[PDB]
Amino acid sequence: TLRAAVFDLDGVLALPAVFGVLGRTEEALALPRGLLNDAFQKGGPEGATTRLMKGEITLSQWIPLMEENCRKCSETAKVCLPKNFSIKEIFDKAISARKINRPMLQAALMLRKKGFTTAILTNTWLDDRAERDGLAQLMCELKMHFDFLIESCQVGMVKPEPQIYKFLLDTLKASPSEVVFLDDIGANLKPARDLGMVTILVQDTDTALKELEKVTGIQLLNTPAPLPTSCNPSDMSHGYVTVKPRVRLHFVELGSGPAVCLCHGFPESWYSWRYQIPALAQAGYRVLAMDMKGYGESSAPPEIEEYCMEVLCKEMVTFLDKLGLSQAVFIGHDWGGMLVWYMALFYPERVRAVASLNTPFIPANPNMSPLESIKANPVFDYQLYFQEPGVAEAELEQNLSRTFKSLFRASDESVLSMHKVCEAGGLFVNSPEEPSLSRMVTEEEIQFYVQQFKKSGFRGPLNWYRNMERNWKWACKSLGRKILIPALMVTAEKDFVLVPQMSQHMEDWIPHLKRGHIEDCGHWTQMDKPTEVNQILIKWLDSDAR
Amino acid sequence: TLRAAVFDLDGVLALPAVFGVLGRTEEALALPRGLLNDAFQKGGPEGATTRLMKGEITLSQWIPLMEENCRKCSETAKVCLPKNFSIKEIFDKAISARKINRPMLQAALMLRKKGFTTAILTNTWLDDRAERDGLAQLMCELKMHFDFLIESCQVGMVKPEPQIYKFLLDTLKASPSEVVFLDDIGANLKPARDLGMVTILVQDTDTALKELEKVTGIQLLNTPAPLPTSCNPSDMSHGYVTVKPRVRLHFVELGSGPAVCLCHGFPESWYSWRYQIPALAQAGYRVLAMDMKGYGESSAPPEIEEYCMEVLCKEMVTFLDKLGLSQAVFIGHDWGGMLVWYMALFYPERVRAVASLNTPFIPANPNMSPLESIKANPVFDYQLYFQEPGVAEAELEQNLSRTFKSLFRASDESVLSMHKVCEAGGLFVNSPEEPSLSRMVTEEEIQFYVQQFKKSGFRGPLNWYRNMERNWKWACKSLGRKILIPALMVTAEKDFVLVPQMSQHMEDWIPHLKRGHIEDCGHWTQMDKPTEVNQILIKWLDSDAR
Ligand SMILES: CCCCc1nc2[nH]nc(N)c2c2c1CSC(C)(C)C2
Ligand SMILES: CCCCc1nc2[nH]nc(N)c2c2c1CSC(C)(C)C2
Repeated sequence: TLRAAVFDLDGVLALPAVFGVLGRTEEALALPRGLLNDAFQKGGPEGATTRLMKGEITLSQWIPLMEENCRKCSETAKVCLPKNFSIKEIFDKAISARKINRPMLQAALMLRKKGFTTAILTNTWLDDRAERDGLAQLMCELKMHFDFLIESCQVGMVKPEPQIYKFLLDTLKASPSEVVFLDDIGANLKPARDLGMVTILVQDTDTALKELEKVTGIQLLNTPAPLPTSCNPSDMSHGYVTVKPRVRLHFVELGSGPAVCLCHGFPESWYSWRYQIPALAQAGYRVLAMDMKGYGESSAPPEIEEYCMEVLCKEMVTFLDKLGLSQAVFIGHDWGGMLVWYMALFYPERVRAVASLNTPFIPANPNMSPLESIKANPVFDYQLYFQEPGVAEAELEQNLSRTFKSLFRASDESVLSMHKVCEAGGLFVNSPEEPSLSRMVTEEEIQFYVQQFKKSGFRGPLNWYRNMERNWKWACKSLGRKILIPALMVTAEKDFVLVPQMSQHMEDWIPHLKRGHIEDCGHWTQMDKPTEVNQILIKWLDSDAR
Repeated sequence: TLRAAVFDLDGVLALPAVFGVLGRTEEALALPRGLLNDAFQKGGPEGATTRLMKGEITLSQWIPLMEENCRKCSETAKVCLPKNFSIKEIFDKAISARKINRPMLQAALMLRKKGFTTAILTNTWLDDRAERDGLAQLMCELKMHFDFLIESCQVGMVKPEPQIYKFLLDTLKASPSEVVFLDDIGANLKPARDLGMVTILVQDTDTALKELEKVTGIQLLNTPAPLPTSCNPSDMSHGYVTVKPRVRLHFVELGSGPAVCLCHGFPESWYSWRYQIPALAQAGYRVLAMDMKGYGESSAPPEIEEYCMEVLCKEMVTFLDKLGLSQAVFIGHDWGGMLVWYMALFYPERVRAVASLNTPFIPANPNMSPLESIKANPVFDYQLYFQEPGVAEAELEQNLSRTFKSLFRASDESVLSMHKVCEAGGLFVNSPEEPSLSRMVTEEEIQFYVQQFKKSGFRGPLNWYRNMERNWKWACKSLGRKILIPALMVTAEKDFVLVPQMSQHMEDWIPHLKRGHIEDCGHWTQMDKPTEVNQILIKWLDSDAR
């Protein structure tokens, strides 16, 4: 009974295989067959290539010894190498052309999901080329999905020597019979066979995957589209910045490139962005996923005025100052989406680009009390229930598990009756005591919000809705302005409070505005449609954020 | 008696003044005098420029209303504007040409050092230009040095209206008589005068500074060269990453751009890099100043083998993995410098560039026990005193204040007799009980190391010297390799253990090696010669790190 799957890198998890480049090079240059491919394996175990694969030497030291072996090989064949034949150029292009074999990674992912221990075992080199970063990036993207990465150059052993196989088994803490082993090279596959490991010769991925599901009994081919990579909180870099004597802001940080600040809504977490964080970092961005003031590991002062937009925006500017960031692209959802529009209106020099999910930009009406405006919309009745301090806190803090289970549900799992809320006496009055688990979330993810909300509760989060007058007065100062920085508005078809039609007049104030629209998406956008959220944001970030 | 100094931005802290660009534009285009300069002040308090300065409108909304005012002004003068006259182009270039007036900032710095409250009061706009980042960067660099930044567009008030002056005084919490006020515009200076504030009309900086020192009684002109900006720990972004179940690594993070990982030596802190952190971030780098394993807020496991180079390097790779960083330039000093060379030898794909202060790269001798090699050098005797667990801990942990005061001193403040150390019975045996304060450090900075070392002590730090055999064996595997990635070796003339001549054969293993040499510099390089350390590193980073 199998419990481990092992994959080769070249020709297995990564395609096209770098090896197959000496063959294509011979064919393109009209050189004798296997001329380059054997100058490559010149001297077998004592040759330049074996020393490279054991980590005796680096790739840069290796380039000229391979060139030498290419000279000698041409001599014997009686042929001549071009004019500006370059081993370095051949290898740079081949390493650069090699991409992840996505269906192979998906199968490894699925096996690890179904309890398997997964590992990459590869014959590789110590890359010191000026362009080594491209490969380093690929190895970082691949490795995160596996329990182990065994590189020949780092262990001083090499396939097909049998000690690397015994090394592999020892690191797996398993007998050869509990192990599937995939390799595109028959000779490297043989010692694993000889030990009794289940082996697959990988030519085409499809056939290799049919063999893999046959042997594991796990469906890997024709599988439904998987969810994007999520975040495990204990594996993240956690950041803390004091913005004022009593306020510290917590954030999760991943990737390099332009700073992208993620601003969650009510009553959320940095964790509401779990499906966006690895995707945005992978797309070449430095992700800063905030725990907004009043939430998680961020400070939660009791005062109502501490949560008015003016102070929240000012603390976000200090946050950038303290981090030494002249700018960040601000991406908000719900209350975060509202903050994000104000950051663009009051601090455009600090915002590279602005994006909102569900929350539209609507200028304040100077001829109407914000309380009158909230009363004019029946779906906004919950906002009035939130006004009186302690009331919503008592209902929301009574059973945290029930709270998040009742809130965090897709548009087809409706448990709430957002109508006549203060009259009904609360949000969960017609709601079950033990709500079923939504398909959007696991029980584990619910317990994370439960644990996060145990520190400060709902007072600070609810205080975000308790500054309607202060926010209105402050917003009225921006009524002559327009948003002329790059901006994205993403609507969710099934958000029944922040309806897509609420965003219809936005180009009157944001003429260069770009849009996104998600169908069959409720209020909890990020976890409802993670795949399309990422697709819309990455595409917008690459076109308008730089 | 003065206690506050207030500075205008344009023409005072920043030069050349943006205003003086309409004048230069008229002169270059042979247009009638003050034609542009008055199209600029068209409508006075009710005009387009006043609305811009109050934050009623943004700079992008303003561009076309100024162009209009330029049309009307030409009409009356009977002249014609060029062909492709551009207000946007004129302003982009002028904002971009404007740099910090360094002597003015130095005087503000000195005044704040001598107990003054400093502030910037400026008539500015809400910048939403595609190129707004350049100015945002300048404002971030300037503002950090002041107690307050009062921007007209953010307060809705404007100079010369007297409410901004009363606003300024209220924010300062001081009477007009305790305030110096510098402005290049006589009309903006007048209401401050009228209130009884001490005022300076700033034409040339030199005359303005002579007036400023006359009025404050503080020397600001012909002052010795100041030290670089340091770090206040409570104002930094603090980062935490779990690299393995029991090891978490702490780091300080500042700036944006390519990742630069700073690796301190023995017995130091992330804080040993205090003078480099703001400078490197200012030079366009994302600084990650580590608390190395066994130090400060990082985990300090008791085990000796937890501090061998192999594991320390492996944890640094995991650190990059968890942060989503494919690479970082690694800059080390002392033990950090040693780690930095090994990261380059074992993980060149993860190191953008490698730099060491004082610590040379010397290949391991396979024909000699590392203990025999340490014995061959009399100055390395302290390393043998460090071998026996508990001994050096007892002496180093007895009085922390005495420890750091005795260690952290320049080459001309010698208190230690590094000779026959285990024979003498310790490091501080001939050292005073109450050492004088070195000129390199303040008492406050000493108390920071004292507080940091109270958590874990010297066991983990000393364990770095207790893996000589393990490190040697591991290093012997890299003997066939060469360092072919960009590298910098910085020698300190007066380091009497890590002598400059120890680095003499480095090009045999690092052929493309670049060098730096600091004269009159002891072992504590970063705090001994901060100005030249920064100059050497920035220049090397810009030429070789990208
Ligand atoms: C039918 C269930 C829809 C859920 C839903 N939609 C929304 N859209 N915009 C909103 N602020 C909002 C909210 C909820 C849940 S109650 C609360 C979290 C307070 C806000
Ligand atoms: C004369 C005082 C010189 C100070 C000095 N120089 C050095 N150079 N290289 C070194 N590891 C080192 C050390 C010291 C102080 S003792 C200790 C911190 C253990 C190491």
